[PDB]
Amino acid sequence: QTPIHVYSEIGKLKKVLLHRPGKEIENLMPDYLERLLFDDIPFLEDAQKEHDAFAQALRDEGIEVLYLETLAAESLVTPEIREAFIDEYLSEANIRGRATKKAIRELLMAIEDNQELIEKTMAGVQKSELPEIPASEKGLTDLVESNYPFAIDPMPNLYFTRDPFATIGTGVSLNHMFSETRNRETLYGKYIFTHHPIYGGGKVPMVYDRNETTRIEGGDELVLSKDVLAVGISQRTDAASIEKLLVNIFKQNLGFKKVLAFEFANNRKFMHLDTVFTMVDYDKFTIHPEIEGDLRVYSVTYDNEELHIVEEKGDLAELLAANLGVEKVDLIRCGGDNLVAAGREQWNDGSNTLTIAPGVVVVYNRNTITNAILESKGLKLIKIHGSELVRGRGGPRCMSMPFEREDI
Amino acid sequence: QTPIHVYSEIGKLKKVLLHRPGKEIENLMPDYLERLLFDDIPFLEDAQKEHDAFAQALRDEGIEVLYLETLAAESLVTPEIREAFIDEYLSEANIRGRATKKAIRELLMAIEDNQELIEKTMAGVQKSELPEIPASEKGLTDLVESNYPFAIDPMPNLYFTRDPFATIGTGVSLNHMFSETRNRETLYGKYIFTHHPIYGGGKVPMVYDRNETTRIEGGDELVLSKDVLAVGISQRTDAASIEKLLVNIFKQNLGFKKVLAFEFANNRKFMHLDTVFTMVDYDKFTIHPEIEGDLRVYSVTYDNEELHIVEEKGDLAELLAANLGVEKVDLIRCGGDNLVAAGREQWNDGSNTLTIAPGVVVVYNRNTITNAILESKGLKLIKIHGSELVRGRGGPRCMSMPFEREDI
Repeated sequence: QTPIHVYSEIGKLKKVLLHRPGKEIENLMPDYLERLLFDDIPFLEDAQKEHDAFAQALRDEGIEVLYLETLAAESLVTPEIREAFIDEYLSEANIRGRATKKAIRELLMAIEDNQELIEKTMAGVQKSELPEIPASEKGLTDLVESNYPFAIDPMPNLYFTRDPFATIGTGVSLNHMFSETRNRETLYGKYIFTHHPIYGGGKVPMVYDRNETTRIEGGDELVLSKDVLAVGISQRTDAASIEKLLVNIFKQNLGFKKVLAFEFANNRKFMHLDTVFTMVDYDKFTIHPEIEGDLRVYSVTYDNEELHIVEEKGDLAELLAANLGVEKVDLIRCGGDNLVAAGREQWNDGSNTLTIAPGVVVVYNRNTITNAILESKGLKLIKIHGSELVRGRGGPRCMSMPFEREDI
Repeated sequence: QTPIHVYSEIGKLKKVLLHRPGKEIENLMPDYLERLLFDDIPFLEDAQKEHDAFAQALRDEGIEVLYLETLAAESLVTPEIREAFIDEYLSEANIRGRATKKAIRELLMAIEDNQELIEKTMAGVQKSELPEIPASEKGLTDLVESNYPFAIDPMPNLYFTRDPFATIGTGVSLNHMFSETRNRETLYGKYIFTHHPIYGGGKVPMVYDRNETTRIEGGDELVLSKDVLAVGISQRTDAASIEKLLVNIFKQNLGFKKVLAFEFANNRKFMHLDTVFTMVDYDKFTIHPEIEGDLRVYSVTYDNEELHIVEEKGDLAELLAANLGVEKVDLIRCGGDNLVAAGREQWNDGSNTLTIAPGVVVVYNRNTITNAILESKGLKLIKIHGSELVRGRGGPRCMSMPFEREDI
């Protein structure tokens, strides 16, 4: 056995990693929304009830729900590792002024409970929380006073555990995010996969590093089968990251023979591959209709220790069927045939469906048309309320990171 | 003795005008959240449950709940008035192509139920809903094909019945909206106040008309008392419309002696007077903190049929107390002492509270700090769920238009 075991997107989910929204959602302000990747300001209490209901809906299906804050807290195994974490967090926090960085270090060092400490680093720090620094103690950047209310920004997207790191076979892809707001989130994965008693100490092989120059995000990484991976060349994932990931996979002999690289890097509208394409059964996929036209797929293999590329110019459904070993693949249209319904539901992550078993999917109640089509195809739905959670522009698959899945 | 009787913002509410969200909310698409006026795409079914719960919470307080779509349907008293409505709606619908205008006229003429017809005009028309026009029947704009999915754009702000027309005394201010697209919404008020058996036939005097040149919006119209009106000079209401309004009031002898004009036209952040200032009791007002500094108040009277303006340079609370005939006025700040909460709650319409009786207010459950301040001041709160409705960036006062309030 191994702590990580993910060889599909549809295998019966046994362990999943989530993040319960904390004060990072409360520290959202209207003027700073576009950058912190938020569409609206959620109501924390209702967002927490919705996220608890989602985690409970997973537990009701026999899934072990793991929390990012808990795993990160369990990684600060020594006072030295706890101090190393505080200092690494502060160096990446983009603090303006030496005296402000010093005051925050004192504040964090005073938090006795490890999970309480982790949660505070996730929430950020308001300037109002800090004592008044006397002029004599002030440095140059301390003297430049601004109306900006945060000393350390929150990381509100943390409840979207899909992107900072993705599980591949027995390994993890510790990602280098597009936005430097979201690349701060990869600090929790770093401490878990190096110092956690179960997930650290080299027990989990790394197929990507956060230190790496080129960008990659978990939403582009799809584990279709034990032999095939799907990865999108998008606005958030550089093509160079995909080759470095492939070379590392065949290096750590994970067992994946081929990689289907989905080129749509020119399509700014759709951030990740999973926002327009997910696997819901052995021979079924939810797809966004618009992406069919400007899509280029490549078969990337690692033979004679060198990488070989073949552009697959044929039909997508036929290509997926040949690669999965099934007779025919059904590409189910998000939002049906109606353009308006498709646009509306795509925006609400209608194509980003979490599959907890073959043909068993977790969906938002608001995606009525897509849900009705999935049901008509013989799929089983677990509908959840996501009115507050969808404000972060992500669905159930975005809010989750499988740690263990039954083999197919 | 008159169908409209509104001489305060706090008098016991007896009749209110609402609009239940319809298919206009379903006809929202991500790429055009710009050429319309929305922050997010709501889930219509949940939006409708939330509104119904809001309307029922009002009925439970002995308020008669009137609907815009019903009143507009009841105004199509003759086949001639029904046809005049269809043709006026089409002339303002900005239809691209003569043949498309003709096809939509046939479509609407086929809807036999008047409310079903009204609701369809509110929803707009998708191009997919229209039959294929043969090339021979097509004109030039018909031939220029675009990817744009609507033949007639929805009116998604219709559930915010506060702005297109405001009730003043026994009269109505049928407004001219700042944007010509939002101004399509004032067509329903026009048919109501001219042809409705109760509200038409000149039974409701007009203190403003939609065919007026300068712009004014309901959110900038406050009926403080039977003698005093508060009107805002904002980004949405031209100062010239206020003079036109005042002259029409004093002419139609509506009884209002003074108008307190609030200058903040330079403040680009706050759209109307009501988003930063509302009356919640005889001597209490909910206010946004930021607005006190850059605020200029003017006393506008019409003595000897010639407008007289006096700038009020004194304290706002003292000024409001002298004008209302109370000893002292309490200006309750939205979102309290914490900057983050104040920003968050102002955004969720925390300063714009519906008062259904003196000291009895209807609020969103999400505005925790404002609600706690109101409660601590001895006010009775009726809390509603507005997770879907607040996506339109408006609160309970924004979604309501009083038709009758008891005298103070």
